[PDB]
Amino acid sequence: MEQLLADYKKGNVILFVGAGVSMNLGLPSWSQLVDHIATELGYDPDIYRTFGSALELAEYYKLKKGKIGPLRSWMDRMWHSSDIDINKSKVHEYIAKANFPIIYTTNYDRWIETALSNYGKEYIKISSVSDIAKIDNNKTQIIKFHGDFDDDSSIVLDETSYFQRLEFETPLDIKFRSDVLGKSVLFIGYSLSDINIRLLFYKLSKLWKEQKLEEAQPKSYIFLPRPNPIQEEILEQWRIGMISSENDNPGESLEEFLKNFVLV
Amino acid sequence: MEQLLADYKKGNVILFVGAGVSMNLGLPSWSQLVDHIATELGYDPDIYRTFGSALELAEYYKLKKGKIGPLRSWMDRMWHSSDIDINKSKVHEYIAKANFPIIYTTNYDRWIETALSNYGKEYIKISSVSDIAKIDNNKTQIIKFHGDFDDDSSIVLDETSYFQRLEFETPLDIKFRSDVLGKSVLFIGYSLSDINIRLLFYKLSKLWKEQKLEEAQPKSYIFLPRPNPIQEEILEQWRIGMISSENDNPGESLEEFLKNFVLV
Amino acid sequence: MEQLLADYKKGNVILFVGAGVSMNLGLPSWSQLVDHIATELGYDPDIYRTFGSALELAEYYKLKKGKIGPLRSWMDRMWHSSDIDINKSKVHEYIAKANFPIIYTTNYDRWIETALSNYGKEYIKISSVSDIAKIDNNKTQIIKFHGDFDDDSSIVLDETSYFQRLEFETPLDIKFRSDVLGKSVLFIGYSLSDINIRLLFYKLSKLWKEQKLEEAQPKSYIFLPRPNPIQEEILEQWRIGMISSENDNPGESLEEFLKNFVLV
Amino acid sequence: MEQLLADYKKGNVILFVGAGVSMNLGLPSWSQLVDHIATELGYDPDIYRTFGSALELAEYYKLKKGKIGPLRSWMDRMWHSSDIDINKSKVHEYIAKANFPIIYTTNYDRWIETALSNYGKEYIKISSVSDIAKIDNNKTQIIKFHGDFDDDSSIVLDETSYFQRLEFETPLDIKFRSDVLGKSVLFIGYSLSDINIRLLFYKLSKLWKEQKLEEAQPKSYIFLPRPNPIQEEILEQWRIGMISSENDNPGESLEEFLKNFVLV
Amino acid sequence: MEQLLADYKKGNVILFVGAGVSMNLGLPSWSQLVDHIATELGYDPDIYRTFGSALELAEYYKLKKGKIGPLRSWMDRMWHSSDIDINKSKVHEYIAKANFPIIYTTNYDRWIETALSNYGKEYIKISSVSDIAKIDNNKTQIIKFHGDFDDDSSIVLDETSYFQRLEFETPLDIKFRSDVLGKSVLFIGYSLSDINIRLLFYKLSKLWKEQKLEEAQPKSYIFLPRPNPIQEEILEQWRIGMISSENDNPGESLEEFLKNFVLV
Amino acid sequence: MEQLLADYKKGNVILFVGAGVSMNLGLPSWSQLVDHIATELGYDPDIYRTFGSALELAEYYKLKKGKIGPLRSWMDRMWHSSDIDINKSKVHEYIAKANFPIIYTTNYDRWIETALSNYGKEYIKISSVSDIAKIDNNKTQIIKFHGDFDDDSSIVLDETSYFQRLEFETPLDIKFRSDVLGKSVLFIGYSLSDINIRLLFYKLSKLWKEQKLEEAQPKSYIFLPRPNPIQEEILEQWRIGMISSENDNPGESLEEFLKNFVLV
Amino acid sequence: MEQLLADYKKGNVILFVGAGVSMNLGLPSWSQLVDHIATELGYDPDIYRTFGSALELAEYYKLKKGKIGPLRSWMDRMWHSSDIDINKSKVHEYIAKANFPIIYTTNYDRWIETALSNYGKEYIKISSVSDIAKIDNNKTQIIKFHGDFDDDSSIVLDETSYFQRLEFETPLDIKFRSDVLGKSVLFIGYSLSDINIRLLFYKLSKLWKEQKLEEAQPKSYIFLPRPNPIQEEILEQWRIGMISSENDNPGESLEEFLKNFVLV
Repeated sequence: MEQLLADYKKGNVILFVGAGVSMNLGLPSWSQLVDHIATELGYDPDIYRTFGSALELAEYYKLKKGKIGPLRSWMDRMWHSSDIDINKSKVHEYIAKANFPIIYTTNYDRWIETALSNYGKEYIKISSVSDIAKIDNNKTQIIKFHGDFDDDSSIVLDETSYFQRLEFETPLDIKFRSDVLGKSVLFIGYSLSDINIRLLFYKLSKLWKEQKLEEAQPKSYIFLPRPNPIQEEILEQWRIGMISSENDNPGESLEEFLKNFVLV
Repeated sequence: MEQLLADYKKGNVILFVGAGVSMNLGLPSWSQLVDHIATELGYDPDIYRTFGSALELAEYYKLKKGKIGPLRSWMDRMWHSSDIDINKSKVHEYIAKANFPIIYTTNYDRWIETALSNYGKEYIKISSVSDIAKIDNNKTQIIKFHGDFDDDSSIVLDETSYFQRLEFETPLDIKFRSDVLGKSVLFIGYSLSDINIRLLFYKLSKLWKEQKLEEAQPKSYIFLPRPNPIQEEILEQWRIGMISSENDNPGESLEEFLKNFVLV
Repeated sequence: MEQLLADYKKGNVILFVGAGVSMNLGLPSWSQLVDHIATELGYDPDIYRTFGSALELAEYYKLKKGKIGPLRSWMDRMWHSSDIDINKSKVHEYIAKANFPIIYTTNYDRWIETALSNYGKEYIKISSVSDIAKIDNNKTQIIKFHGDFDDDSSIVLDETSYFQRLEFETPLDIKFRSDVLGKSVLFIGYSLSDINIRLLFYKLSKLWKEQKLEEAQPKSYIFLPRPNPIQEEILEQWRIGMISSENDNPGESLEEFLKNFVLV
Repeated sequence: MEQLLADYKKGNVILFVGAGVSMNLGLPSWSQLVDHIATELGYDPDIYRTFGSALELAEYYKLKKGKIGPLRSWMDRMWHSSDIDINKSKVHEYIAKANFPIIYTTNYDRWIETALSNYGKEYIKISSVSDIAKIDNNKTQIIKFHGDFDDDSSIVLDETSYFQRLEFETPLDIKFRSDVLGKSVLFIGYSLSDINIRLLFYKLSKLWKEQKLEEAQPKSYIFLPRPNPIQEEILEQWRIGMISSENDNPGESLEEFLKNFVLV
Repeated sequence: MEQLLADYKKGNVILFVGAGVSMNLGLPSWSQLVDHIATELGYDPDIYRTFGSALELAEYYKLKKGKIGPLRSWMDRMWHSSDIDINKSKVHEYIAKANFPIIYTTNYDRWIETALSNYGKEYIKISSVSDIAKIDNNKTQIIKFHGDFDDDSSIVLDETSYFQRLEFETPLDIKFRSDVLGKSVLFIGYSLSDINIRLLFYKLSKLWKEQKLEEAQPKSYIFLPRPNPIQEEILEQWRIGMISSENDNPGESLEEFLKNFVLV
Repeated sequence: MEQLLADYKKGNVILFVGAGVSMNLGLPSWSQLVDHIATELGYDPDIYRTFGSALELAEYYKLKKGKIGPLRSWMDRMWHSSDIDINKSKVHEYIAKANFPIIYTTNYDRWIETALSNYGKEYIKISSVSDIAKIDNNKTQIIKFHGDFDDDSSIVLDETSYFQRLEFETPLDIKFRSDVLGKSVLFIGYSLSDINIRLLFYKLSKLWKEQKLEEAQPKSYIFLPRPNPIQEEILEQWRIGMISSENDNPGESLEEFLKNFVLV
Repeated sequence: MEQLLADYKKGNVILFVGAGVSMNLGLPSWSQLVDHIATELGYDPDIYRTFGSALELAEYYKLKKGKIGPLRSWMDRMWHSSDIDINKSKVHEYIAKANFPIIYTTNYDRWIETALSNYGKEYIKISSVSDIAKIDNNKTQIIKFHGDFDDDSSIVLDETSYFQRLEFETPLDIKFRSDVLGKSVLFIGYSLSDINIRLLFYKLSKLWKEQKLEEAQPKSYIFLPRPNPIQEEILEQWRIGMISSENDNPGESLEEFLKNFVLV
């Protein structure tokens, strides 16, 4: 809690913005993408929910249509609607105004870069290998961990693609497990039912405990608004700080936790 | 479907028994164990059930009370009660009268071995490395994949060991990865919800792809009690046949599926 | 003799029930256990009754099989048979009826706690660190000094495990050498052919003559069925008194001693 | 932090007070004691101060006088003077109004017991082996860890006695090493320059590390007036918190820390 | 010359016949292979042998030709000449008359199978996936680890192919990694100046170390004709018992070492 | 050749300094180190040179003694003598005057760092995880890939350590595998008769081929003083250019190779 | 000045040189090590000095850095500078010209070994177990008690390493506890404001008391430059004779004290 801020004033905290920071903008949820896949595939909406998880239906779309392209066009049109204003959302305001050097994200949308444009910052938005060559150390790096809408070969929308990225062998993951060296990672917007966060924590835990790294490697931190007595212990097995808030609505909890970083 | 019988008549089929072959046996469910963990941990069992999935609750009954010892002693008493009759189960009788030379099982109990013992089939139980040296090619190998109650250092009964065994490098995993070579695996009793079965299929599909084995290794199979048009193509990506039936009763479908394997 | 009853009547005595108490139950002896280890290892039982003492064969089982567990399951199955009835053993009946604050046991089986629950008493049975946290001053404490079948990491059958227990630094012996302070401890069921009993007496005598506790620590006692002239003086050199009886049959001697210890 | 109050509701926290918890009472310090030994021994204070530390001068009272008894009577005379009022001190009131079942004290005084008896709580005083037979398990066990003013043989004043008590083999030290099992220990009134303090946390960490017991035994805590990142990261290797508030003056810092322990 | 014969009496020894086992037959060396490659490529052989190692020189003729084929045909013709007879080589006789159930080999020639055919034994030679399905239990399995002349794709002659086989993911590599479980490996015909017979040892060292196989899987052994204390002490860290002989000629040394195995 | 200087002008190249870059200084070779190990271990040098490869002997020194400590002290004292000066060597001058932003080295010396400090350039030495947190991106990151003389636990002198570092999982290897993304690697000072600088090439080629990335990541390069068509055509499969000049003496070829990188 | 000269002429005196004999050498003190740690850690040195004593502050730079390597590399370079001449140091000259058979030292520098080499004597310097086998009997043994700059694992700079060395169980302390039997140990260069010369004193005192040694093992002695009757009387309980001097300069007192020892 205090150690996260002590590493933050040294510039040693990597943000890992999830999908839970955009619950106040008004983006379409995952129950709408599956609805659109059901509508344009030929099925019925509420019949195409019992048939699998939230990502293997997108995998079925990718094998029956051959591409994520017509899906990516609809998600780019619907996520980046003109109705959404980012000047009203305090979470992206405090993300942009804070001094975060690297802002790794598993979002597909371009609202973090829009928030950083809206407040004067500059970015080197990374989504593949060729964006790592254009890097610079004067401005921020927002790294689309799960691919941007500027690709069909880099969007991790599938189950096959998800299980491929769970091995951490693609060049966007070697960059992560080398950027993690010597720095803490702050996670915001995950509900701890996301399996990739758990295997990421497990991989960082064996990286720390197999190479006999001491406290020169700071651990990492996570924020979830609901305090859980058992998840603090399970995450502390993986060297993960449990930071929570007593507010009932998660929105002001995330707003205040990011307000803690916004001072300079 | 017929290719499964063509491989089975040649003795080239590995069985992989899941948890769904003992639905009619009256075994205690996955919720009464959480109720017992809650009552032995100091929680009311209606809010301890909402703290996570069953693996990350039986992991909390490993962090404090640092053993799965009393948990094993309770599940060995409750899952092998005197009210369960294995002769009244048609599925275990149909498994016992078949000609599977190697049977894998994820279950911790011993009802498959009891079913073989009550029908004259002489077996060998394999649970660790030391039992592999006691192998014999004239007896059926019951390889307890996720451990059993004859140890507490090998039961996969927590999130940490489950995510460790997802990387197939333990000796039972290597034994499975070499038993799969040149043979097909029949999976019975499995659902599809974030379990290791999909990662197993994906690993075997990678072994098919990068080693360029065209038809030397036959396609392995799964059985589902209800048909799913999504999962048939989803698993056909991973070289998996999805055998289903027309009976709405899930209990009656499995015995009618094993009846084709009984007479050989 | 009368001083032991005087320390009893103020609740300042500790029971230390051992392996020599259950001779009337009909439990398997160690001669059957080494026969089972010989059968499961591949030797001949009569060539395995030699080759070492009674504990290093179970140590060799830990060496070859790699785990206590398969042996632990057999001892749990054979020791707790349905043929053994605790209602017919008068010694366990007299142990359960007589009040005792702490009932330290060397035994692995659960027949003492079964005897206490057969006669209405309640137990807060301790075999690890985490069971000390749930301790209660109104319930009888039966502390398994050598562990029970609810753990394979605490059962002492190895000679290495025995010689590690002989240093008295695991947290099941710090509790004992703090429970000794100010109280006497009564021993029933030992023949003084075990090293740990005499070294425990030597440790308590060192604690008495080294910290100059004088007569503030009560003299503690040990029961035997056959009186010995030499061992009384050797034990009195350790401030340890021997209580014996004139009955040649050990069962009637133990029954009469515990009948003296029941009263109300 | 929050885990300490989580362990409080289960009754798993042992208080361990020191000299710094009694600085607002106004008792004589060690400097006037050194002045007393300089006056009694025929020395002069400004040459007898420089000739060593505080405890070597009590060792040089037990040397060249025959007994620590006159120094104990001096301490009983004006270390328990009539000018000191308990009721005007807030920290002793918050200690006495708390729900601590076991309280350890290295002060040789009775003002903790005076505060407990003044506010209606019942206590038992432990200073040797003979007081452990009077527990009754209903009153707050005030355990004088470093002796008391009613026994000249069990007080810890010298350097020989202090260095002998660093091996943790006395009956009070064995009692502490058994009471720590499964329970957290809260340290108050310590300046973290005390050698016994840092060897005590090293002994508890050695007990935690050698026997491989997990978080079934919780983590101990210590309160400090001023924060220190060096000591926090050093004590984190011993699984110890650094619960502290800045709050300028140290007098109200202990009161503000103890304010969380009254209505619980 | 150890407990290797005790393991061999139970049938838990896997032979790993190398390239130095057949120096008495008179097979062509790698120098004449390099000379033939130089002659067919146009280079002067005295010039060409200094242009790299033998593995890179056999990576050429796969590069600049496109196929192993003509080189495989020349090696099959020259390695199996009529001037080579098994019946005058006692080492292959002792290999054929022993009771090794699995005989791994990195040779390409068929003189091991010819030796077993000349002395009555029957073999189920394995060189790919589809021969693993043909295993008939009570037959010796000569597993060609580095391919043979019955395959142009599965042969291991290159540098790229040899570095592919160092990552143990090919099906024969998994078959070895699962055959090694619970059994010992005896290596005959290596010189330790060649790689992969140290990478096997390191991989088995991590397999027994990380999975904590406390002699569940026994030690493996190697035979060398020239004793060396440095290699014995280094191989002890990989628990490899380096067996040596005092005989000057390696042929009679290996002959006597296998004569120790040919009994019964 | 031309594309190397095309990547150089954008600052997209990485130096990988070898051990053959410093043959003109006059440092002790491995012969003197092996003779010192033989002298310290009691053997003759000429019988110790024939006992194994040059790293197995240091592995034996570490095994027979307790540490690599005195060997590291002797190597620090002998390899950094006052006779060796940077200013009379032109290769280190051309390395210091060039514009390599990241310099990798497998040398244990500091003569690269002494050359960069002598010519007024500023550098940051990286040898573990804790030095990665001091980048500041305005300084030449000299990275000791094979440890340094400022460490006794990360210096790669063994064969166990060498074969462990060949699997590319330590944090320096992860840092290299992320630094290589989108950049070219120049290899100077390697003879291509060593194993690490073939397996690294195969790892980079596997990363290029498996992820199916185009020319966004450029090709790596290597300089040797003598040309080799065999090694050129083998390296071109790994997407590697071979730079060479005839130039007779190997000392001059490196000077006229790094002359092209000076004035940029 | 006492009978230790008669013990010396029989060769029964062991030297135990500390850090106090190098006051006139001009080596950097511990305070400069604190400023170096503060400079290389980021803190202001005047701020950093007040955050604890020197030992925990040297435990930092192992915590938060991972290794003692860079600290050892700085200390070796700064403690062995060319400005220090051992020929002009007279205390080291009288130590070198004396007849001490075994010389223990808690220093890290090699100046005693350089003093022996500059005056004809030969040292067999011991820092770990592997040097104890190197003892060639008729040579002076400079056993470095607190490690050397040769290795980083065994150097004692930490608080945790200091508390490990306080419990005398590492092999160098076993060698000291056997070397002191029947001989006297003469301490020079200590001040008793430090530790280890409390338990090094108490342990031999209680060894002499508890095993009833009377005149078999002689008294052991210590020199201080400042006389103190309190410390002499305290140490005489540990059977120690302090030799003091009336000279004002601390250097000349030790100089004449060893000038006493130079004769034969």
